[PDB]
Amino acid sequence: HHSQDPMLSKDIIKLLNEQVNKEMNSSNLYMSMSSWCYTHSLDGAGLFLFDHAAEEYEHAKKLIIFLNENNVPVQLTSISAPEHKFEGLTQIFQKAYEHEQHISESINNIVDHAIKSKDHATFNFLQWYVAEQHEEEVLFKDILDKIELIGNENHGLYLADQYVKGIAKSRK
Amino acid sequence: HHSQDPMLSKDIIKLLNEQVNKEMNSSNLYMSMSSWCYTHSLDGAGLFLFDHAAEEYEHAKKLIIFLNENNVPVQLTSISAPEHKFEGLTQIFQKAYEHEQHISESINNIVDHAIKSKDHATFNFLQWYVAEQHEEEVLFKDILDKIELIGNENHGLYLADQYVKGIAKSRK
Amino acid sequence: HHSQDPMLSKDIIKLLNEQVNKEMNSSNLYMSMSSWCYTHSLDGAGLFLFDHAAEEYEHAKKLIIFLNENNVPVQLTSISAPEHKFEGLTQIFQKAYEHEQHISESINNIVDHAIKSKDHATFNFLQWYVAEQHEEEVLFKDILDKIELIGNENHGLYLADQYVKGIAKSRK
Amino acid sequence: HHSQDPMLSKDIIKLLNEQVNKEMNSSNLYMSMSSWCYTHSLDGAGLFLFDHAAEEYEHAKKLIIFLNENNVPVQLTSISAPEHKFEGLTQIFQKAYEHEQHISESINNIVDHAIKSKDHATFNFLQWYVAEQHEEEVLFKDILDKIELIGNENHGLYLADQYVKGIAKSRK
Amino acid sequence: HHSQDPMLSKDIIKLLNEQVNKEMNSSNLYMSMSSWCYTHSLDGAGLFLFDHAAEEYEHAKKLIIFLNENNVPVQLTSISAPEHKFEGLTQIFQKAYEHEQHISESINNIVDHAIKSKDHATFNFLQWYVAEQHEEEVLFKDILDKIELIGNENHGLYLADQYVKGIAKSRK
Amino acid sequence: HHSQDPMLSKDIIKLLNEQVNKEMNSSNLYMSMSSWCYTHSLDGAGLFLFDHAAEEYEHAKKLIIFLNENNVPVQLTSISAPEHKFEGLTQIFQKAYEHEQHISESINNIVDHAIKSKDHATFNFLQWYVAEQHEEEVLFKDILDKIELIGNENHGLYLADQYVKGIAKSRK
Ligand SMILES: [Fe+3]
Ligand SMILES: [Fe+3]
Ligand SMILES: [Fe+3]
Ligand SMILES: [Fe+3]
Ligand SMILES: [Fe+3]
Ligand SMILES: [Fe+3]
Ligand SMILES: [Fe+3]
Ligand SMILES: [Fe+3]
Ligand SMILES: [Fe+3]
Ligand SMILES: [Fe+3]
Ligand SMILES: [Fe+3]
Ligand SMILES: [Fe+3]
Ligand SMILES: [Fe+3]
Repeated sequence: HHSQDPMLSKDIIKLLNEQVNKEMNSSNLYMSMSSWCYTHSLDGAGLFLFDHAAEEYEHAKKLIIFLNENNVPVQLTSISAPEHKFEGLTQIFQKAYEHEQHISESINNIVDHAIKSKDHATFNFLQWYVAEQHEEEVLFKDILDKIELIGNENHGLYLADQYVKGIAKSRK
Repeated sequence: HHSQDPMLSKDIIKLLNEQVNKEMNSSNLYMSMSSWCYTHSLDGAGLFLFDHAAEEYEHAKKLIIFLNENNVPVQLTSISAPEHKFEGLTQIFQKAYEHEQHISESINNIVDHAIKSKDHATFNFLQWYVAEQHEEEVLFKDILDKIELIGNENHGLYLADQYVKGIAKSRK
Repeated sequence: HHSQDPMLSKDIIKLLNEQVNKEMNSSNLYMSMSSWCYTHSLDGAGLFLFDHAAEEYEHAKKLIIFLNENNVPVQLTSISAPEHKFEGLTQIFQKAYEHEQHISESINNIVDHAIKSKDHATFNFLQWYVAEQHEEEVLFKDILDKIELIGNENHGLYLADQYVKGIAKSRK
Repeated sequence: HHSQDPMLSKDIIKLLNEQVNKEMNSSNLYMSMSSWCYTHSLDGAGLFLFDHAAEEYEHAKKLIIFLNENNVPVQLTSISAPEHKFEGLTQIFQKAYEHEQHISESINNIVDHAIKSKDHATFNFLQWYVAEQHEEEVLFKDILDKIELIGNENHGLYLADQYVKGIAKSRK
Repeated sequence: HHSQDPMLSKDIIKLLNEQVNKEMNSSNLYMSMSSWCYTHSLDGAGLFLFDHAAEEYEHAKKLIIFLNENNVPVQLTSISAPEHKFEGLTQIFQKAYEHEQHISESINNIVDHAIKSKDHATFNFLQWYVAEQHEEEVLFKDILDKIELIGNENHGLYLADQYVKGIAKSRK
Repeated sequence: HHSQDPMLSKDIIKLLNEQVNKEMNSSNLYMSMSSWCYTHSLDGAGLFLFDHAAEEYEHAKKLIIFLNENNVPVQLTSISAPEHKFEGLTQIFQKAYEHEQHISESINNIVDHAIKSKDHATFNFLQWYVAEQHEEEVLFKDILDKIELIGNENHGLYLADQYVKGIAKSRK
């Protein structure tokens, strides 16, 4: 039997498939960072990062749903192993914020390509993703700001972890 | 600062970490199978397999939570690129059933090792997973039985896909 | 058309089928004991034993459901007629308690084999059955204890039957 | 102590005890037919026949209750293994319908003997059973009619089994 | 009058009686640790440890109930006086965590013995206890981790005690 | 850091600590008596005495709370191994009543010392304990009266145990 051709252009198909991969890779990076925190007495940051990991996977799933509805094959390649060696809480959040900046850039790139190719169905679909990613990037900026304001001396790590724990619980 | 040692034995840690990566590999395989179905007009099977993929990731997350609570570092590997090419609906479900049989075996192995090492916290924890996996294995057996009962003559594929669609919708 | 192979091992299949037949035999035995009580003015014990007989059939049905879901043929065998002649209330409950001890042993044997063969789906499934049988064995121990505490002399049978009637009604 | 004599005549006692045993044997037959269906990918018919088996045991219990209340000893006979080998769905339901006709005839015989002996307590008691058996006989006639209308070629078995599944679920 | 024999094996009887003693001894150890905290301005830890003491006694009672139901004599020996001299909060929680590890080991031992003797009624009964003890062991690991993360300098003790106070209140 | 001195006098501290250990000794004695009853078919008395044992521990806990709030270190001793062997139901309740009389005397002694030393916080605190102990002493007097009124001829033990069972159930 004949099935209809993919409804998206080759370039958009490529970018969206790559984005699914990026989000799956992100989820595993955040699981790794979360585990580091849990095994170093930082269960507040552990919980926050675990829940964020799960959210990145939810983004991957929403992208997959869009590809499916457009008859676009989801061609999954490998998901690269995440970074696992970390120096401390500050470094983890520095790396996390940098990572979120990279993800924001990748989304801007897809949206820009959608505009150039006049693919406004894709442009329109991506708006929840733009908005949610901005909130996530701002959140990591804010947490990093707070970690650096507190520092790691004189119960600093404890205070920072409890701060992050509060955020984790409030977002549930 | 000093954090407490992992609360599980080396062998149990190895098996559980391997299981996390098994579930992640499985999840992406099911996403690939799901996409094949969606792009070949089989949206019932597409939906069923997508929802199953999501559930396998939920299993991975529950295993991660247990590792975290036991102060065990999670070792996230590179996730395999899944098979992209399939012959048809029957082949997909034959492959899936065989795969679920192998997952069941892997869980039986961990539970067995837990008994041998007298790790009854782990034995007790795994019981939800034993029960859920059994239900999943039976489900795939039932779907395969039905696909083979219907066959792919005349409107056979349509009938089978609609059957699977009904199951997918009933489970959510 | 092709149907999938039984999902359980040959030894486990044999033990489970034997158990179904054991429960059916138990139902008949208890119906016979119940009738003896009813025809000898012991309607309290009659009711208790009738309801217990029905519960043993419920166990048989639950085991059958498990065999069915695993694509295991149910093998219902020839069973002897139950004993119909009894000496009195004490003898009936002595025989019943001994019978429940035998049933408990038979279940312990299946669970043990499940562990040995690493069949943890069956191990997990049987846990309701282990728990319910334990409750039943304790119950028969308690009733036999009370029958022996009361005795057979002046109004003893009446007091014992009313005690058992109370239990029967409270379990409804 | 003295217990009152059976309240029913010897002939009625014989017929009622025979009927209890008939219902027990019927339950076993239907469990066997159900198992055949489940192991041959016909879970709709499997469920229907399992539920019907359970209903036949319920009939046996109601007859037993009546015997108990009349101080009539219940005489349970030996069980012979039910037939376990069958040719297919149509043959199973052909055999089942013939079986239900036999059961209907047996009940008609008891009611006739109740009239002849002026045992109107028993006549009155049996009315629920006459009514329920009639409904069951009509049901099996209807299912057999549908199986024969559908046929066994070109998805026929699937369609028939799904039809029977619908009935099974609607009666729950 | 004759009472039925104990329903458990001699080895299981011994282990369970010893376990009742262990839990009673634990309750008194935790009362002693609690008192130390209360008399050293650490009422958060005082409350937490008092409530935990009460919970260990609840475990002893549940074990006693199981022994009673199985007609097993509860043969209580002395409860050893608890340790009472402590260096500080960290040492108390170090000792407490070590103690919980010992208790977990003792439970694993009983469950292992139940498997070896095929006493699956006891195995099944102990599952709530395995699960609850694991949660308790994890809890003490977590609190010790937090105490060591905070330390005892620069309001450290106050911060740690307030942290533990929060946990105590949340578990009520 | 400096913690405040105990808020009670040396003599009151001694008496209260002795009372805590008296209640713990009592609790285990009642557990022993309860077990004797359960293993000799007297589950009514078994239940009553178990629940009473649990209540005596509750009294110990309330005394501990008062010591804690007054910054008084609790001195937990080794708890005596209770008597295991008893002659019968009557002897158990004679021993229990005599024991409750001695507990009442011990409480009267503490209250008297509180008056003599002008410790009215302690006098006031003990009032719930005076009241509850009086109710308990009266209860044991009443049960002993009833056991002696019934006697242990024919079904006497059964009647007495059922009487006590009614009291046990009514109090919870
Ligand atoms: Fe993000
Ligand atoms: Fe994102
Ligand atoms: Fe699975
Ligand atoms: Fe799985
Ligand atoms: Fe058709
Ligand atoms: Fe039983
Ligand atoms: Fe049973
Ligand atoms: Fe019928
Ligand atoms: Fe019938
Ligand atoms: Fe514990
Ligand atoms: Fe414990
Ligand atoms: Fe008292
Ligand atoms: Fe008292």
